[PDB]
Amino acid sequence: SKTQIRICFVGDSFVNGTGDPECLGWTGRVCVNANKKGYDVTYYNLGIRRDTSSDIAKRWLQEVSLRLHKEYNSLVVFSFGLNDTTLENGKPRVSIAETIKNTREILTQAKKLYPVLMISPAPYIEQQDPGRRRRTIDLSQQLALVCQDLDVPYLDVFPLLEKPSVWLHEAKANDGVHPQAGGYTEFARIVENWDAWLNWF
Amino acid sequence: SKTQIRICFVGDSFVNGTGDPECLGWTGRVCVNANKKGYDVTYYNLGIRRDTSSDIAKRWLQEVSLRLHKEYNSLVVFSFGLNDTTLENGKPRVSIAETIKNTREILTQAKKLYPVLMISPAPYIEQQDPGRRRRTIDLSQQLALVCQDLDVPYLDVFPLLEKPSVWLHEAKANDGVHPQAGGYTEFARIVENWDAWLNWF
Repeated sequence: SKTQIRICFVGDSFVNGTGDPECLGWTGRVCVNANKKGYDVTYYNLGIRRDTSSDIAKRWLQEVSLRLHKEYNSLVVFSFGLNDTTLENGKPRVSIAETIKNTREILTQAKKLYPVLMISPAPYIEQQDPGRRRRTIDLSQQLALVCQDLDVPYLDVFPLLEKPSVWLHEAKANDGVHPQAGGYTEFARIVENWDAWLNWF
Repeated sequence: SKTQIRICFVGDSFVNGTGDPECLGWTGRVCVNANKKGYDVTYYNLGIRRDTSSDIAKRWLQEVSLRLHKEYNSLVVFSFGLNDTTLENGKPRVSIAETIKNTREILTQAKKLYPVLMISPAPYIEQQDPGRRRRTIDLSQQLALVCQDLDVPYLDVFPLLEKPSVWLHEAKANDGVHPQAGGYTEFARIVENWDAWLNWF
C-alpha cells in the first residue's frame, strides 16, 4: 500500500502545460514518474495562463491551503517569471525589483507551511523583443540568489532548454510560445534529474 | 490555426482523477479528445479531494474567475455529491436539502457567466454504509430536476459505471474508492457520447 503525496504546482502557462496535446505538461509527467517509484500522487495543477509573480502572490495561499494539509505529505512547487518580463507599452508588466520582492514574500510564507521547490522560467523567443532573453537571465540569476538566501532549492532549466533542445522548435511550429509533447518531456527529464527532487522523493 | 477553448472542471476527487496512474482522470482524457477534434484546449482541473457541494459553493467563483474570461471561449463543468452523502457520526456531511440549495445557487450564478454542464456522482461501494447507493440515486435524481428547471444539461453516469463496467473492480483493487486508467477511460467515453458535450463542441 503506497505512500500518498499531494503536490501543488503553482505558476503560469508552462506549469499549466499549455500546448501539450497529451494534457500533462511537465508537471503531469513528473507525477507519472513519481507514481512509478511507488508513490500515490495527488496532482494539483494551479497554473494559470498569463500569471505574473504579482498575480500568484495574491492567489496562491488561499488555493494551496485548500489542497495541502499538515496531516498528509505535501509539496508546493513554484515556477514563474516569464510574464513579469513581458513588455507592455515598452515597460515590463512587473519590475525586476517587484518580482524579487514578490518571490521573497511568497517563499518566506510557503517555507513556514510546506516543503517548497522553485523552477526557473524557460526559453521564449519573441520577435519584437530580442532583449527578453537577457532580462530573463538577469531575473533568473536574482531568483537563484533569493532562493540561496532562503535555503529553497532552485532549478535553472533555461540553458538546458535552449538549442539543441527541441523546446523552441516545437514552440515555433505551434503558437510561437508553447512547445508540445517533446518539449514538455525534455523539461520533465531535467526536473527528474534534479538532486532536490530526487532527495525529496 | 486552432480554436482556443478554456475549460474548468470543478468538483471532488473524481474530477481530480485521484487513482489514475496516468494523471489524467476523465477530465484529462476528454480534453485530449477535444484536441483531436482540432481545438486547442486549455485544461484547468479544479477538483479537490473530499470536497462537498458546500466547499465548492464557497470557492468556485473566485477560482474560476481567474481562469475563464468572456474574451475567449470558456466552459465550466461541475461534478460533485459523493462527499455530501458520506455519513459522519451517522449523519450526512451535507443534507440533501442543502446539497440541492447549493447546486441551485452554484448553477444560477454560473449560467449567468459561462456555458455550464453538470455530471452526476459515480458508483462507490462503502462496506459500512450499504444505504449509500440509494441516497446517491435519490440525490442524483434531485440534481437532475434542478438542472432541468435551469436548462443546464445533466449527465447521469451512475448506471453506466455499475457492473459490468470495470469502475468498481478497479476501485476495489486500489484503495476501495478510486478506479484507475480503465475506469476513468469508461467515464470519459460516456461524456464523449453525451449530446450536450457533442452539441457544444
